[PDB]
Amino acid sequence: NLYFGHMFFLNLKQINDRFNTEFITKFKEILESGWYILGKQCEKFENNFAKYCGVKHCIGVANGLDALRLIIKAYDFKENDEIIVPANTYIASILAITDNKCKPILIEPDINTYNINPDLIEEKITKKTKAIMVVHLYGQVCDMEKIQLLANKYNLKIIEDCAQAHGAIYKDKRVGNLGDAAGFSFYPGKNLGALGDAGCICTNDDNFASKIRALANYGSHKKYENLYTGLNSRLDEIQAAFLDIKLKYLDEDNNKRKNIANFYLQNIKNENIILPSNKFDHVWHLFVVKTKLRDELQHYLNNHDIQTIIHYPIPPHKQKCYKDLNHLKLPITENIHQEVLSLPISPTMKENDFKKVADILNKWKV
Amino acid sequence: HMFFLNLKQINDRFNTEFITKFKEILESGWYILGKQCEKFENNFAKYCGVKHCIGVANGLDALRLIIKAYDFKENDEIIVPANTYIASILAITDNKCKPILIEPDINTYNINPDLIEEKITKKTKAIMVVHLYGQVCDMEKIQLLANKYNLKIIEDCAQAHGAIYKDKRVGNLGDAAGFSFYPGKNLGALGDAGCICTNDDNFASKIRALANYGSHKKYENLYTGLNSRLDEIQAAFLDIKLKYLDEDNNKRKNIANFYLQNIKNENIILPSNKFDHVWHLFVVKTKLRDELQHYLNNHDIQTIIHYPIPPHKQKCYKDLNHLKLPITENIHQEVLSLPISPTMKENDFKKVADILNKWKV
Ligand SMILES: Cc1ncc(COP(=O)(O)O)c(/C=N/[C@@H]2[C@@H](O)[C@@H](OP(=O)(O)OP(=O)(O)OC[C@H]3O[C@@H](n4cc(C)c(=O)[nH]c4=O)C[C@@H]3O)O[C@H](C)[C@H]2O)c1O
Ligand SMILES: Cc1ncc(COP(=O)(O)O)c(/C=N/[C@@H]2[C@@H](O)[C@@H](OP(=O)(O)OP(=O)(O)OC[C@H]3O[C@@H](n4cc(C)c(=O)[nH]c4=O)C[C@@H]3O)O[C@H](C)[C@H]2O)c1O
Ligand SMILES: [Cl-]
Ligand code: NA
Repeated sequence: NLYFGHMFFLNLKQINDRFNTEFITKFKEILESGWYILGKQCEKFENNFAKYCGVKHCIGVANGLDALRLIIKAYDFKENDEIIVPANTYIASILAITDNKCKPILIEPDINTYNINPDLIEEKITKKTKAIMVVHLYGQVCDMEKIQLLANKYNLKIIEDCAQAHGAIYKDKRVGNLGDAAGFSFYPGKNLGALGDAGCICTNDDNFASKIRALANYGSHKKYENLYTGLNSRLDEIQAAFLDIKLKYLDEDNNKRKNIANFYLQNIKNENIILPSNKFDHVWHLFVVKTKLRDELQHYLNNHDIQTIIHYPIPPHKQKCYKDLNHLKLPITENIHQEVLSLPISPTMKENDFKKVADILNKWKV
Repeated sequence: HMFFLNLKQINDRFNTEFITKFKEILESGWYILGKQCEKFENNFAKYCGVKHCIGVANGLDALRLIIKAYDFKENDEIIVPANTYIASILAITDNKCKPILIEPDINTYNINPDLIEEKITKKTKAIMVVHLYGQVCDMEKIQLLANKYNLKIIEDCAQAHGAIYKDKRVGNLGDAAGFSFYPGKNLGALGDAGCICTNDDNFASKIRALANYGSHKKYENLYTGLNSRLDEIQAAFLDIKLKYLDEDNNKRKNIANFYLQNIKNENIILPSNKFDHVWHLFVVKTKLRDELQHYLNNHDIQTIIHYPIPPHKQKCYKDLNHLKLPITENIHQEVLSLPISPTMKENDFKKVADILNKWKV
């Protein structure tokens, strides 16, 4: 104990320490190969992640923002084409739209799911709408049925932002296989997290998959040639290998998260706290509580040596980078942003720690 | 087979240190924007003689972010060499700027500075200089024009790590500079990697934000940015290798000298080094280029072309395909690169020179 009592929001050392021997073995394998980019590890991980999601194709890319940006670029929509998207998602969802010179059309979530309210989408469809981007926020899959029907009615693409929901299931399909194309983040904090920036795109469409590979490789499908004006967005061999190791435990890990979320849901009882009771399958990337006393709560937990993070306190429309959206009246989204706080959760989290989080919350008088 | 660029041989020198640092990073529990990135950035900045180094995700991203940060208007013009790698041009068009393509000097393979001014217009906002194949571009006139015309100078340093011009390094010859650390570059990562260098405090801070979703501070986005970061692991691997970069570049100098002193074949035009050349690519030029590549291949010598189709002739740039750039076009029809690397063995480079001398067409 001679190397150098605070409960960290997400202890990645502890999550990853289980795999250190394997990571090192695979690193040395890569060194032996002399190949660090677009190699056998990327191919292997792609194949395995496609199988996991139930899709035909997976393309490793540099991060989850790029994965969304690439999808939208591949569709080659006109300037100011409209993409419907939840108002309360992480900003990178919206950045991917505006970077492609599309107009985001911000929809309120359901207060009881934190995910886009499907019943509010149709009224905002216009002749410029080209896609709906669903986000499975915090880990909970969106109620996809009406959204799929609407996409079909209006000949819209469905783009899934799966950054927070790796392996969740709606009816008979995995997230990643509920629309036309899907972006994932494997940022280290995610349920399946790399040791660096990393992402993917999933799809069943052969042409789309091919076009994405070229677009993510300078626009080059063949050495020396550039069919498209592309970008550089690749998944390193090293990261692909690390992800493949962890992917073998991802269902087991997510079910362990479910066990801890269900402990919180059943054991936390405080009139000042609204618990995130799930309406659909939830893999609990984030365990988000809601209170009118949010900053007080975070200070209270900190005083009791529990670290928390807010996801999120400023919604995209109120950010300085989007002053042209600051006017929008989105009171549900705004309320959420004032009131949410995330509690520590992870698949390797200690019983004494989750028991403390619950007990400390129960004791909170505000 | 003799490989064009044997990266296993180059990187095997550092395996024990790479493994140590990887394990240190595991011990840290921090993989993004941590101590390794800071350390490498600080050392690379010192290496280039600049105030600020921002690790980013790759070379293309480096150039894209520099241009994004300047907030140019759609169709603003950026003067750039026509014969550079296509990613220099992709950075420009990604920002909805217009690449104004200038012929190189056949004696440097770099932008001909005497051909820049005639192409400057009210829309010109920048010159992108590229230090192609390892050789620094002649900046004197470029600096004068930038001053006269209120242009930014952006350096694409992806092929010329460490090259020197007068009292300065590439990276410190303009307003801001992009670097690739793709594994094949003179300083190569074990993955995709890049940086931006600059002396301007405000610009540097803006670039940091822009490469981090546009966020300077947790929770807040000042700008509509990208996610373009240099991983801790890659920063570590680069910082190990950086200590040997000048030495590695001198090793390439030695091989290039051997080629220059020993290849004697009337069918082959050899490269010169008017200004400092770190010899990322050793580029020969012949009317029988495909023939030569095939011949070398029959002799178990792998080569690559840099490059056979110029940016303006690419299908992605249809609207440029009509542009008449005969110097650039002729170069693309005639160049081939010979194997060169800091670790390349004597017997291997002697064979390349000998087989080239035997090419009797
Ligand atoms: C819906 C949606 N769409 C697109 C995206 C874009 O994907 P991306 O481009 O891959 O980021 C996201 C990203 N989403 C996340 C976003 O939710 C937010 O996550 P966060 O929990 O606030 O992030 P964090 O604080 O950096 O890390 C969480 C915890 O993990 C610990 N940690 C972290 C790191 C990096 C480490 O090395 N060591 C650690 O111990 C520290 C913290 O306790 O910001 C991230 C940078 C984004 O990737 C998204 O949610
Ligand atoms: C002027 C300028 N500006 C911007 C850029 C953009 O930088 P980037 O976004 O960081 O790529 C470049 C990149 N420029 C290079 C470009 O010159 C070209 O380089 P190349 O020599 O044709 O590339 P390569 O064939 O992939 O590798 C060279 C040799 O190295 C071996 N190798 C390679 C890898 C990756 C490996 O893992 N193991 C190996 O053994 C195989 C080959 O024999 O293509 C690259 C993808 C670009 O990064 C440029 O030159
Ligand atoms: Cl022969
Ligand atoms: Na990367």
